[PDB]
Amino acid sequence: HLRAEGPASVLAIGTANPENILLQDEFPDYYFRVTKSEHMTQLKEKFRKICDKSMIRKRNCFLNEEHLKQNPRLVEHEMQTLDARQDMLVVEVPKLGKDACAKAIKEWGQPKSKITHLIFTSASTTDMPGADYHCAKLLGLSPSVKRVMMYQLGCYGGGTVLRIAKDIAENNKGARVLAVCCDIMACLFRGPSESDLELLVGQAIFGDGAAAVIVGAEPDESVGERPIFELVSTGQTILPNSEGTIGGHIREAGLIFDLHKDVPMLISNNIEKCLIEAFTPIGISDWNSIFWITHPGGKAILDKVEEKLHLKSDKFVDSRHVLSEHGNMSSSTVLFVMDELRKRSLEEGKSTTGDGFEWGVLFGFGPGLTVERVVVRSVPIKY
Amino acid sequence: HLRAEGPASVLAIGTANPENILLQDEFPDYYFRVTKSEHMTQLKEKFRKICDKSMIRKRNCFLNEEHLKQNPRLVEHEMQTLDARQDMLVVEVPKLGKDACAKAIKEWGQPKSKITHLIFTSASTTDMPGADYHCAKLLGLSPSVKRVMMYQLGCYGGGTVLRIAKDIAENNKGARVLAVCCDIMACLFRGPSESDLELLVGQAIFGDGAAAVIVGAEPDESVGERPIFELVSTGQTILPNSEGTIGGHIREAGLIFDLHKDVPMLISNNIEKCLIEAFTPIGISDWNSIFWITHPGGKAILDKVEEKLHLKSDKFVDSRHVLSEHGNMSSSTVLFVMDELRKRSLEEGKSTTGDGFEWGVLFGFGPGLTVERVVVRSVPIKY
Ligand SMILES: CC(C)(COP(=O)(O)OP(=O)(O)OC[C@H]1O[C@@H](n2cnc3c(N)ncnc32)[C@H](O)[C@@H]1OP(=O)(O)O)[C@@H](O)C(=O)NCCC(=O)NCCS
Ligand SMILES: CC(C)(COP(=O)(O)OP(=O)(O)OC[C@H]1O[C@@H](n2cnc3c(N)ncnc32)[C@H](O)[C@@H]1OP(=O)(O)O)[C@@H](O)C(=O)NCCC(=O)NCCS
Repeated sequence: HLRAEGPASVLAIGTANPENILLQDEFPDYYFRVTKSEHMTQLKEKFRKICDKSMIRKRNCFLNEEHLKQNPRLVEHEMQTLDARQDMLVVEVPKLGKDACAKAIKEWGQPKSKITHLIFTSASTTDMPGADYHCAKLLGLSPSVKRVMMYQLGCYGGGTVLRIAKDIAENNKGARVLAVCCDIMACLFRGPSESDLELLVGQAIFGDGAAAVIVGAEPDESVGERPIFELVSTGQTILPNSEGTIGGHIREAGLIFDLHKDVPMLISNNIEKCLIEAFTPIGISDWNSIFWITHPGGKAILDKVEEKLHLKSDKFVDSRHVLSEHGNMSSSTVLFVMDELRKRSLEEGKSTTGDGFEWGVLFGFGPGLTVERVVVRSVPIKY
Repeated sequence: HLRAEGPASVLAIGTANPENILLQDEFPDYYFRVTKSEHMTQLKEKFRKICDKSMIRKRNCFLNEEHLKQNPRLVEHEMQTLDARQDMLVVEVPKLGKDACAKAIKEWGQPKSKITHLIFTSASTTDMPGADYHCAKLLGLSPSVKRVMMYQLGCYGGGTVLRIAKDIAENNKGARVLAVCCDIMACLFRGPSESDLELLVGQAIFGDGAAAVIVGAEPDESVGERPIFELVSTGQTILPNSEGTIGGHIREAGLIFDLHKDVPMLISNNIEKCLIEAFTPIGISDWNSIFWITHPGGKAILDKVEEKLHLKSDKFVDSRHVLSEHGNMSSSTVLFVMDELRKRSLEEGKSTTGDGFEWGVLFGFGPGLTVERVVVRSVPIKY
């Protein structure tokens, strides 16, 4: 049985979003108008302060006002609407995922018949056959591509798809793994109630997007393959004292979510143990001596991690950039951060794809409370 | 990192079912009585013929008549009932899965802290955090167990979990993978309509169960590990001219399924291609010279494959026995077949765990139409 030699690497990254944009300056007034909730004057001003403090300036969003006029049940606080949401999302999720995959394939530059495996994750929908089947068909992949469908992971799933891809690519000589994440927030959009600030936090922060990577071991430079990041080691853990703090449920009313106020403190108070476990085998203890690829679940998670570890403000630039332009897109977000990091490193004349550092860490955070961790190495930029 | 040498093997198998039983000879009268549909006299007689031809003698079934009396919306033909089904199934799916896992761990005989990974599949429910999280908590696994949650695969998923486990176990020295499938048909139970035989076929065939395996490379005989089957090679394919023939959708009314009359012919007309691809590299062309571990999706699938390939009656003994005593339990069913094969081989004095044969094939069939294939080797039974 022929296995590969040496580590799996990310060979290409592609991203996509719906064309329609929500400008955050306009969002409190838009949301309270389309939901027929203008009478809630005090709640609207509380919501404006949440949106202003979020550090999100714009979001892409497939759902538009004409969808809401065609089905006004979607603007109610709680109404049976899953079937309408699914009718949209079982089509749009694989379509936007295929758009990200086509951009990754173009960068990679190899024939699409060389793709041996396809991993697909989304928390926005579920169906049989799944988004993996439709994405493969829209791309014209081999019917014998080996698929890994992972519905309903949530915000840690960008780390999960890299962890799954690493073992496949290393155990199978010649394997080339296409891994894609895609979410569309029409699954969870609904109108306000007078007391429910938890619902409003989600309505302010979640946005739409897809991101795809090609992963393989033994890159062949002679045909034009080029590694961007090496995948070194992985971990997945459940934080102590964290039950129920991040949740998401598929219900008759749509996707219903739970977000506890303690989430930023729980991440920040546990993240040093994750780093010690990952980096002691490599001989590293200085968290300012590595690059970071961090899921921006909210501005408070980034601010509290930076403060707890005394990180320099260089580490989170790409996480803050993606947050500002796209909001929280669930699993795909950390892959947008990876793309921005390597692109900015080249634009700024840095020595490696990881802002001039050799070693780095990737983190995703989501339901459990689960932390996905990947130790990564950059590649030199040769000029 | 340190990778393992040699092939991954199944080291232990455990199974579980709800205690409540449906006798098939009584099911036409039970179903039409509890769904308040006795006025459909001609439909009930057609259903009696379907149940008599199904070659299912009994099924285990968590849903009972007292559940139906407490919530009569569950016996309507089509009614908004997903929330009530999920409220039951988010609890009962990880519970029944844990029961199968505990039996596999007892056979294996090693500390549960040696489990490094947990794979979970179910088509009956979906939630965040998932059934994998709850099953790991109920078992008391390490919080750092690496989880692989796969919701909504369907009837091919017993093959899928083996395919995922193989690459994890081979690429990581010391890895021990717990892989579990679990389905509970309360997700799809509903009352009849005057015309709809497709719905009734599913009401006659689907039953409840869970099955778990432990998979690892480099078994250690000195501490009591013993391989049962070696996992040699894997494939996943989509059959030509099969779009739409097997489907399942999560809707306000529950799990809604599609089953086309052409399914048995499509499988039988394509299965030889699958065998030639799997076995030509090994030098094998005689399909009666290997053992078979086949998902019994319905009696007609088995009948048409046997006829097409001129298989001897020995090949489908265990598939037919599991169908008789349990019905179609979705992804877990093929792992019940694997357990029965190795237990019967010991009881009947055969020389290997695969009915005296060296080489074998495992098949799962489900939405796509997708076929999962695994080439396996038996191990000797020696004294
Ligand atoms: C939402 C956020 C951007 C607001 O920033 P901020 O205004 O500087 O922070 P504050 O803590 O002052 O929150 C503003 C208001 O929102 C409320 N709020 C914030 N998070 C909340 C939650 N999870 N549930 C309920 N209310 C919440 C606060 O109680 C406060 O209201 P009050 O002043 O009436 O008490 C910030 O709290 C954040 O980034 N949170 C993390 C979001 C998260 O968990 N993301 C993961 C998604 S899976
Ligand atoms: C259901 C089954 C056990 C019935 O066996 P049988 O009675 O010997 O087979 P028949 O083909 O004569 O079918 C009996 C009746 O069921 C009907 N029927 C069978 N499969 C059907 C389907 N998929 N949709 C609608 N009606 C169906 C037949 O049309 C026939 O009714 P009719 O005489 O009024 O036309 C058999 O057809 C079977 O095993 N089918 C495969 C099930 C399957 O696809 N499983 C995969 C699950 S994902």
